[PDB]
Amino acid sequence: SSFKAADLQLEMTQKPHKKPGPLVFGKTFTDHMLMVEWNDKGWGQPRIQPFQNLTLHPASSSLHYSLQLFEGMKAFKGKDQQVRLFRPWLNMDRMLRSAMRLCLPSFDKLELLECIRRLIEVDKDWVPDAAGTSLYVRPVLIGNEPSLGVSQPTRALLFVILCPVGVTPVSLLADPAFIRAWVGGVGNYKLGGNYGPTVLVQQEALKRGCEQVLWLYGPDHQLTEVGTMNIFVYWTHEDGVLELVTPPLNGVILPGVVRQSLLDMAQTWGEFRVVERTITMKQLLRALEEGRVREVFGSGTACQVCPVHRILYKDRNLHIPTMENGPELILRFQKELKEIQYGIRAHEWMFPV
Amino acid sequence: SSSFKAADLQLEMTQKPHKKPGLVFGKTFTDHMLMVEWNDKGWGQPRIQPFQNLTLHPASSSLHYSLQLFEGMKAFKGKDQQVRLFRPWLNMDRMLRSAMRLCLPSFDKLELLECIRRLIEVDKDWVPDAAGTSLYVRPVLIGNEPSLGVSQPTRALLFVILCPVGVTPVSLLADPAFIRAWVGGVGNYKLGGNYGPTVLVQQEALKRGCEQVLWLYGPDHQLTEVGTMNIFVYWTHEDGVLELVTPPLNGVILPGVVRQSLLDMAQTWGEFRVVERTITMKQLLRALEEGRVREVFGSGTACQVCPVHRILYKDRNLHIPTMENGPELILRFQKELKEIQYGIRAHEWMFPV
Ligand SMILES: CCCc1cc(=O)n2nc(CC(=O)N3CCCC3)c(C#N)c2[nH]1
Ligand SMILES: CCCc1cc(=O)n2nc(CC(=O)N3CCCC3)c(C#N)c2[nH]1
Ligand SMILES: *Cc1c(COP(=O)(O)O)cnc(C)c1O
Ligand SMILES: *Cc1c(COP(=O)(O)O)cnc(C)c1O
Ligand SMILES: [Cl-]
Ligand SMILES: [Cl-]
Repeated sequence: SSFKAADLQLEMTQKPHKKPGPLVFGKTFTDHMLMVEWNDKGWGQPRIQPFQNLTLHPASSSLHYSLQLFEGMKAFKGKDQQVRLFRPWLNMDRMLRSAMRLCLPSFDKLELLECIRRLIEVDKDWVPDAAGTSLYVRPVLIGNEPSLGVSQPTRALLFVILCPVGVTPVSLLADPAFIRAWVGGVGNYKLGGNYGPTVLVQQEALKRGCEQVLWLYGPDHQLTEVGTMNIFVYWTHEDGVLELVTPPLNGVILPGVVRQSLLDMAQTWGEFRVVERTITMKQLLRALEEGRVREVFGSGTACQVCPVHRILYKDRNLHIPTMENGPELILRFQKELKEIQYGIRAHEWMFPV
Repeated sequence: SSSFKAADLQLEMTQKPHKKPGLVFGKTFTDHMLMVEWNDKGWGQPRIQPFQNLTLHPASSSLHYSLQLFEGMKAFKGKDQQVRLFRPWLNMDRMLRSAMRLCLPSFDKLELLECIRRLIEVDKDWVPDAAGTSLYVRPVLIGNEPSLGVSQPTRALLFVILCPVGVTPVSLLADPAFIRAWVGGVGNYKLGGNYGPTVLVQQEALKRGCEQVLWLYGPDHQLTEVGTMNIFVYWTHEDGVLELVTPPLNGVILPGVVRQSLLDMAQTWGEFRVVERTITMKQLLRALEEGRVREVFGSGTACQVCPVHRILYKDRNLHIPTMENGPELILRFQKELKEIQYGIRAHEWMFPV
């Protein structure tokens, strides 16, 4: 059925690495990792063990047929020195959905969260407490069948590694030639296979003077995501109503935890209309011409909320007036999230470690 | 950047040769493997070494962001005990295109072929010679950056493993809800990410009483591929002309080596029209009602040519009269391929080891 946190085997490191004294995202790892193997017998006992290489059979289905998925969440240390995870239950939910989509074994969501709690507790001294710092948690589940048949694996590995990590607007390339995901595809799951093919496109954005990719979809050039983040637009819509809009969860949008949190927050304030609806380049162009756009930004765990100041759409260089509008909404979201995350105000959304 | 060279080959023979079999596809492996490492210093020296595990950093981009691609080709041992590869240059061409698509390092196609030649030569005794047997050759290129940033890797591994391997018609489920690939995507490259998402779809086909998936595309329900195989239809077309048709390479089709060979053979014969044209379910239904369909089949390395006798579409079973028609074209294809592959007829398609 599932591994249990009660059965956790703890193996402390004998070679602790020197902590940092900048923090480049996703390149510095803590002393320990979580590791749980699965096979015909079911799940093994979970272990917190020293950070170490994986040993994999050359035919492992994780490396041939991309039987792999991952999560990303953050732990924050408040002034009171208490470390708390941001809405981890949602990541656990999402990870399990990913596993079912790739025919990888299910596990108990609260059991994995506790194992992750235990892991972070072990490496708690790696959690930085400087302003705007955090610990990035990366769970991974891979198939590990030593067979070249494309099939449901009979073996799997679940592991978790940790990274300590340390508002500048960005430019985006919007070219309809590039496609991240399609309806009937798997772009709405956090699977490794969705990321590899984007590397070349990101290089092309850099080649054309932009920092990231604005992923367009469909004949009407829907704005779906920005880089690895969900996209939000704050504008006065064609009906004259002030609203926050983000694309709906219709197959091509990854259901971000930050995304859902911004919707929940804005919805709760009740000061302007908050909707999930498709957004087209055509609508954006008109809105920019009519001075109705206030702010455009991306949302996601690693970078949180990221303002957009420019979109290159074919040869048209479009100025996005996010920064000339405060950015009032971005700043308000960042302020409220910081209060919740760093335990300034106690909250339902934080899970203490 | 410059390639590894077959001249620089380091050989390390095994100490404990494993027992040969007296075979389920892709489960049994040979004694050696090829391994080449790439980094900021370029390609290292290729080496044939004993079959062994891969040791990878747990942040390896091969496991998080699917920086992985593979190839598949067969070696055949004729009665003269001579071993030959089938059109290996085409696999090398396709591997380099896949590599470029994932921003993985370029290499010299002739140099890699020579390394694989040397590898099979070292393991020549694993190549079985019984009727309908072959050695499956699985090259793989993976990213190996120990970083959670989605980026072009600065490290990579190319390895090759070998497997000895050993007309029954199949039924297909044709459900448009499942989409294998999209125009503008990566369905036309042999990347791991294209295969994982199909596992569940195949389970659903089995649940609905079908053996494999017929992958449909577009609002007009184009037949693109069958399972992991290209699709062919032999019929009298709407203009009353007998033809063999397969979908064109428009982006959603993997350019199969077997596919191209069947086109080449049928063109060489000059007995009927050979065309690359899209094929819709609407055309198939009409042709089936008018009795114009002779044979429907898949092509691919592992299974060669596979007849189809039934398709489940919109909850109704369509009988496909392939076996009723001989299947003459399928049998002729299989015989000519066999004669070429096992050396009965000399042919420039075969590459001696
Ligand atoms: C996939 C989850 C981890 C992760 C990897 C990675 O490379 N990035 N890169 C970004 C930045 C991004 O997508 N941007 C910056 C400006 C707008 C788009 C993020 C995030 N967040 C991220 N996450
Ligand atoms: C990915 C290349 C290796 C490979 C793996 C695998 O699982 N299969 N399965 C098939 C059979 C298939 O796709 N069928 C059988 C009936 C019609 C479709 C093949 C092949 N060829 C293959 N290859
Ligand atoms: C991870 C991710 C997001 C944002 O997800 P969060 O759960 O908010 O971090 C958005 N789009 C893509 C493609 C992603 O991989
Ligand atoms: C491997 C493959 C084929 C067939 O390719 P061959 O080179 O003929 O073996 C067809 N379709 C898909 C999706 C494949 O992966
Ligand atoms: Cl929550
Ligand atoms: Cl050839």
